[PDB]
Amino acid sequence: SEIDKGLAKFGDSLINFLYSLALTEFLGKPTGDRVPNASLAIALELTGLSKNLRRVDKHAKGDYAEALIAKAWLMGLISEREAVEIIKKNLYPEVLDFSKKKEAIGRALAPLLVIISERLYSSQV
Amino acid sequence: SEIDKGLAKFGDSLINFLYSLALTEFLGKPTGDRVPNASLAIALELTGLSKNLRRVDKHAKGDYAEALIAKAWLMGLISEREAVEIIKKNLYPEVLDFSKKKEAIGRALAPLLVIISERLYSSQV
Repeated sequence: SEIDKGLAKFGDSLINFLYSLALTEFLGKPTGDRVPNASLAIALELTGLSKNLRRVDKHAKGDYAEALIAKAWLMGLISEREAVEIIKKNLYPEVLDFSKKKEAIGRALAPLLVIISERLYSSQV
Repeated sequence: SEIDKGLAKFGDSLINFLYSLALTEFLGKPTGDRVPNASLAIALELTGLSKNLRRVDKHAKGDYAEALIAKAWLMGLISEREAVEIIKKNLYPEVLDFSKKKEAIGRALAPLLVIISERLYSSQV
């Protein structure tokens, strides 16, 4: 596996905070909503990043995305405010729709993963 | 003393992030966890703040504690850094034990609730 369990756990707490802060500003009122695992997987596949995953990790696409986010943040490659703005600019009214929330959140996270993956690669000397 | 669920949900995301940052430094490696509702309720009663609400508002003790943290952070009464330090100073290994984590996490958050509560009164009154 290429997934560090610790990184994924840290990433889970981080992305939920970032998403809830983006949702709070988007709606103009304090709120929160747990990021579904399926939304993270949907984002990883939309960006094409899931094509680099080994078989052993195919059922853990969400954990992979979480660890990616955690790694970028711990290295100082992306700030809280910048992540929030990226998410917010892609949020839609479907965010308040249980029937379409999984897809909607995944769509809003896809651009964040692209930016994060690009910065990690560009950090290498 | 009001218990707005929206504010509680935001607080849940915020406290999970702050707690995961503290746990990460306490363990010396990237990790995370989610604060159980029961731990927040225990913290509230340990501080004795659970005296404010009613006997019927007992099922909302955890949510009330969360909402308080969110209110303080949103108002700018406490920073991420300071909240993380308060938590870490009160973390113990029992936090890693699944059979004792419930009470252990409540013990670590009690001091934070005390400070926040004092700042919410010493300012907003």
